[PDB]
Amino acid sequence: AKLVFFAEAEAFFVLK
Amino acid sequence: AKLVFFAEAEAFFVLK
Amino acid sequence: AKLVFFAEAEAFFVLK
Amino acid sequence: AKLVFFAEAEAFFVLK
Amino acid sequence: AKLVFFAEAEAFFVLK
Amino acid sequence: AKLVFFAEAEAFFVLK
Amino acid sequence: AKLVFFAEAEAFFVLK
Amino acid sequence: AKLVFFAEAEAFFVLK
Amino acid sequence: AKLVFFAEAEAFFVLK
Amino acid sequence: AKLVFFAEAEAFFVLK
Amino acid sequence: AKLVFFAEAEAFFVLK
Amino acid sequence: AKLVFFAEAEAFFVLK
Amino acid sequence: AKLVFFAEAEAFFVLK
Amino acid sequence: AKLVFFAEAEAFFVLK
Amino acid sequence: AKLVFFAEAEAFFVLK
Amino acid sequence: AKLVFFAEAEAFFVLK
Amino acid sequence: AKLVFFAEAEAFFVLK
Amino acid sequence: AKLVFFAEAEAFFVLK
Amino acid sequence: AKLVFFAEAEAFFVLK
Amino acid sequence: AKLVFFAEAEAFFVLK
Amino acid sequence: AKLVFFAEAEAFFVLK
Amino acid sequence: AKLVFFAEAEAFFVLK
Amino acid sequence: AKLVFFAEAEAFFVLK
Amino acid sequence: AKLVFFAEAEAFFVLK
Amino acid sequence: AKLVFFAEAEAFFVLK
Amino acid sequence: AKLVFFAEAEAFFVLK
Amino acid sequence: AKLVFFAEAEAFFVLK
Amino acid sequence: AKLVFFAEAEAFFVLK
Amino acid sequence: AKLVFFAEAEAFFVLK
Amino acid sequence: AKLVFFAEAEAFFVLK
Amino acid sequence: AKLVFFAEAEAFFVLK
Amino acid sequence: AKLVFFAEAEAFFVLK
Amino acid sequence: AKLVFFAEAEAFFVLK
Amino acid sequence: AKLVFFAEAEAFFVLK
Amino acid sequence: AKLVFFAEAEAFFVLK
Amino acid sequence: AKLVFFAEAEAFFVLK
Amino acid sequence: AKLVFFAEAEAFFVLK
Amino acid sequence: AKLVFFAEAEAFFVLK
Amino acid sequence: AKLVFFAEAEAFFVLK
Amino acid sequence: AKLVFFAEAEAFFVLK
Amino acid sequence: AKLVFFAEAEAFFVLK
Amino acid sequence: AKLVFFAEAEAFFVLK
Amino acid sequence: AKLVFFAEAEAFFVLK
Amino acid sequence: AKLVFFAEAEAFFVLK
Amino acid sequence: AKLVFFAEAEAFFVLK
Amino acid sequence: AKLVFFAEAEAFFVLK
Amino acid sequence: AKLVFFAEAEAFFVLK
Amino acid sequence: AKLVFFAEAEAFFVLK
Amino acid sequence: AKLVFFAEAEAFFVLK
Amino acid sequence: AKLVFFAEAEAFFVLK
Amino acid sequence: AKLVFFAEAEAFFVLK
Amino acid sequence: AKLVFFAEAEAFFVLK
Amino acid sequence: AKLVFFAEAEAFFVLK
Amino acid sequence: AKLVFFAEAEAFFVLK
Amino acid sequence: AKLVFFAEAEAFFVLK
Amino acid sequence: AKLVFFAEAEAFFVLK
Amino acid sequence: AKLVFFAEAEAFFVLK
Amino acid sequence: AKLVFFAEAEAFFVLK
Amino acid sequence: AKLVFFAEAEAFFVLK
Amino acid sequence: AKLVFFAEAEAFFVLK
Amino acid sequence: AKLVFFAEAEAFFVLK
Amino acid sequence: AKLVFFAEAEAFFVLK
Amino acid sequence: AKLVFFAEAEAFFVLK
Amino acid sequence: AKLVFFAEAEAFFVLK
Amino acid sequence: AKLVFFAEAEAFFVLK
Repeated sequence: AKLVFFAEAEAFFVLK
Repeated sequence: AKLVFFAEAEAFFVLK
Repeated sequence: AKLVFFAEAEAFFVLK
Repeated sequence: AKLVFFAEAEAFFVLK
Repeated sequence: AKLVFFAEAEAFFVLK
Repeated sequence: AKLVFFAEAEAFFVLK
Repeated sequence: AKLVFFAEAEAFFVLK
Repeated sequence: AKLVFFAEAEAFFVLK
Repeated sequence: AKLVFFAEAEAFFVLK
Repeated sequence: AKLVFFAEAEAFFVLK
Repeated sequence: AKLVFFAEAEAFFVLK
Repeated sequence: AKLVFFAEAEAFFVLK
Repeated sequence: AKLVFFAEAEAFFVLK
Repeated sequence: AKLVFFAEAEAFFVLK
Repeated sequence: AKLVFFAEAEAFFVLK
Repeated sequence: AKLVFFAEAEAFFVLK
Repeated sequence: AKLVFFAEAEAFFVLK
Repeated sequence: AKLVFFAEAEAFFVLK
Repeated sequence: AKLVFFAEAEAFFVLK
Repeated sequence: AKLVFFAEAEAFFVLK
Repeated sequence: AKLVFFAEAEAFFVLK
Repeated sequence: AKLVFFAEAEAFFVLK
Repeated sequence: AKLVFFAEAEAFFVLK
Repeated sequence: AKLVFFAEAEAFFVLK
Repeated sequence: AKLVFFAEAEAFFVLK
Repeated sequence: AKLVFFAEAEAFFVLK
Repeated sequence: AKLVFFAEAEAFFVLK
Repeated sequence: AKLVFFAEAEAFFVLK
Repeated sequence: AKLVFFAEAEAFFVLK
Repeated sequence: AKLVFFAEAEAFFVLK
Repeated sequence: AKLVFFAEAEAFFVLK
Repeated sequence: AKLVFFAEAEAFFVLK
Repeated sequence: AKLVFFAEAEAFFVLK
Repeated sequence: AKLVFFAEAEAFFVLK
Repeated sequence: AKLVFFAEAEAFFVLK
Repeated sequence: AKLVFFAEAEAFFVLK
Repeated sequence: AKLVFFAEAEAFFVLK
Repeated sequence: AKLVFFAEAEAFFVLK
Repeated sequence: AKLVFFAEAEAFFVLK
Repeated sequence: AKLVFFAEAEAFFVLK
Repeated sequence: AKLVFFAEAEAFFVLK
Repeated sequence: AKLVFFAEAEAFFVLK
Repeated sequence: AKLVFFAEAEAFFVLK
Repeated sequence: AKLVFFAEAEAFFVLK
Repeated sequence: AKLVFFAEAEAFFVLK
Repeated sequence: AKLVFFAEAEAFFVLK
Repeated sequence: AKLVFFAEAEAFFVLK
Repeated sequence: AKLVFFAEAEAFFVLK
Repeated sequence: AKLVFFAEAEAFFVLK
Repeated sequence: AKLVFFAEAEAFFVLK
Repeated sequence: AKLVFFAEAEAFFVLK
Repeated sequence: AKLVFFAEAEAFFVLK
Repeated sequence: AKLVFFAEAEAFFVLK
Repeated sequence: AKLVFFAEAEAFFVLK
Repeated sequence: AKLVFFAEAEAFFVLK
Repeated sequence: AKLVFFAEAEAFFVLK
Repeated sequence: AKLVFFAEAEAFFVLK
Repeated sequence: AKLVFFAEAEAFFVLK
Repeated sequence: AKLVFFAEAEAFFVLK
Repeated sequence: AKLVFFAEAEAFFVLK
Repeated sequence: AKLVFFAEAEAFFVLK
Repeated sequence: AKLVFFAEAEAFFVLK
Repeated sequence: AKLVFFAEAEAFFVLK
Repeated sequence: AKLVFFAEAEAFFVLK
Repeated sequence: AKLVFFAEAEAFFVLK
């Protein structure tokens, strides 16, 4: 379980 | 990055 | 809750 | 027990 | 230096 | 230094 | 990959 | 009076 | 803080 | 004379 | 039973 | 680092 | 309650 | 070729 | 030199 | 993390 | 007559 | 923390 | 770590 | 009866 | 501490 | 004809 | 005069 | 009454 | 019984 | 638990 | 490296 | 008796 | 393959 | 006052 | 400079 | 008994 | 800062 | 130099 | 230089 | 090394 | 309780 | 006419 | 651990 | 350091 | 009173 | 631990 | 009687 | 004309 | 302190 | 091992 | 050289 | 500094 | 009444 | 010509 | 009968 | 590998 | 150079 | 054609 | 003084 | 104390 | 101690 | 053509 | 050192 | 009254 | 000529 | 003194 | 005690 | 093609 | 006094 960076503008560090 | 668990007691839930 | 920086040497971001 | 460095900004040596 | 206590809850026993 | 139980699933003893 | 944490308490980090 | 904490985890500080 | 992500695949970030 | 007080907690003054 | 070095970046001394 | 009970009579807590 | 530096050689941070 | 692996955890290699 | 006792647990009967 | 491949055929690389 | 191929994957060469 | 006292009597100081 | 205490009364330390 | 160095900044040689 | 692992197969390390 | 008195208390002057 | 106290425990001073 | 600067070396602000 | 050298950083001659 | 350095001559890293 | 056991009594669980 | 430096601006060497 | 352990207590080793 | 412990296990120290 | 009785009720000694 | 700085604008050095 | 009294005689009521 | 009676409560002989 | 007397009360026996 | 009971009357513990 | 050096030839470290 | 073959496996020769 | 093979065929090696 | 008294007569109250 | 340096060879800081 | 006293009377020492 | 060296800065050979 | 007094107490001077 | 008197009649001094 | 004790009072040893 | 007497009290019978 | 009675006959007040 | 400088070597500030 | 008189008491001149 | 140096600026070699 | 052929007829090569 | 009669009362022979 | 006469009395000219 | 006469007839001098 | 007289008649001396 | 007296009239000594 | 006359009185010249 | 009565008639005080 | 050096071999510092 | 007088009492001279 | 006469007619001398 | 007289008339001696 | 004729009469040339 | 005559005929001299 993992912190990943998403970007689409805006960005997020998502922790799933 | 990844959530890891370690311990010798003290427990560390660590990101890196 | 919170990701914090702990250090004592060694350092980690710890999730609490 | 232990004096540690915590940071999250602000930082302190904390006694636990 | 001095051992101080503060809190908003979280409690910090702080040296500095 | 310290022989620690570590997990990231999969667990190992690691020498830190 | 390298962290420099400044403090004076107020703290600021640079992570590369 | 000023703290610089280096890290790569292994950590080292300089306090002046 | 201020994130700068470099990519060419390979990715490298600076966080200030 | 002219007082300049710096603070970041830590406080430092210049008096001219 | 044996201390071995793994690397993949990050490295570990694993004691199996 | 560590707050230790120390004796050499006379006993003190010392920060090591 | 207070961390003080003693020196006499050897030195100590004593926390009384 | 000639491998040099640096580690401090974090690992980085040079291959010549 | 002096035989001293300290402990955070582990106990050290130390000469120096 | 960066590759330089030299050639004149004979070839040699440096990988960092 | 000499080739240098850079890469990071993205690649670029200089041929003289 | 440092005092410079100028004089020619007329006197002026800078305290930092 | 390495302590250097300056005094002229006024005292100032460097800790490395 | 003894000259000891105290520091807390300021320093003192105390003769108790 | 600081690990440098040399390899050409044959492997040799320096630990500082 | 000009006096500069330094202090940190310990004091030193230069008179020209 | 100017005191410089070195400590690593062990303490050593220079007085100028 | 008055806070004055006295020096003779050593210096102090003295309250008279 | 025995005075031995232990180290783990810090070192002491320990009496066991 | 801990890997420590013991010496008394002969030396070993001992696991306790 | 290998965890070995030896003893003449004292028991040593040794790495090397 | 003593020639001293007084300051409060104005400064004088005063004979007391 | 050779170990040098420095100490002054604070300790540091170099292993080659 | 300074200790150098050599080892290859066989160990030898120099203490000054 | 001058330690003055001051009132604005409430009275204080203030250094002007 | 103590000189403290107050600020609320206007500032005061209050000597209580 | 603090009003302190000292004397070897001459008496100094000192601020600093 | 001078062994002085000093007070800041609490009194001590200090070597200045 | 000359010993001069002046006064507005305070009396100053001044050299310069 | 070894703390031994020794006699030559008179007995002492001696470190050999 | 204390390790002291005696010499009279022969020498002893006596631990009383 | 003379060959020197180096090896550590990786091998390299010089032929003159 | 290093091999040098000489030749002129007649051959001779040195292995360290 | 310690205040010691000795005498062969002349009396010395000595620090060191 | 005073700590002074006396010498006549031998030297001592003497308290008078 | 070593004292050098310079003089020309005016005197200055260095103590290490 | 005796010519001795006194120092406290200033130094003199004093006849007592 | 210049005096250097060495000490470690035992003392030796050079006068030129 | 250190006096340097310049003369060409006209005289001017520096005192350090 | 080989002890060399230096004394001039002050004592300092080398142990090989 | 000459035997001189001076005094501010302390009396110095000085040679130089 | 000090106005002293001085004699070497002939007597004078000298400022030292 | 006057501070004058005499020189003849040695120098004096004479206050007649 | 140009006179430079040095004094620290002791006096020494240069005449150019 | 004697050449003496006076200074008060201006300087004189007076031959009385 | 790297060929260097020398000729003046007579020919001689180095191969690295 | 010249021995001159000089007056500014008061007369002196001065060497110019 | 131009004369510059310097003086401080001592005098020097440059004539061009 | 120092004469420099230039000639090319035309003549021009510098006198220092 | 040393005289150097230059001449070419015009003469100049340096006296130290 | 060891006296060396130089003379050329002028006399100068070294005392070791 | 140039004369240098040394003196300390004893005198010596060099004439070129 | 010592002022001694000495005779070899004729008597003198000699500094030894 | 005066310390003078006599020499005739043997030497004396005579204090008449 | 140049006199060098040695003394340790005993006196011996060299005259050049 | 020592004469050296150079000639090539033209003659030039050195006298030491 | 020994004389060497050189001559060429000009004469020079060395006496020891 | 170049001639340099030296003279002091005696003469010498270099022709290139 | 020295002549250098250059030529290439065209001629130029320098006479010193």
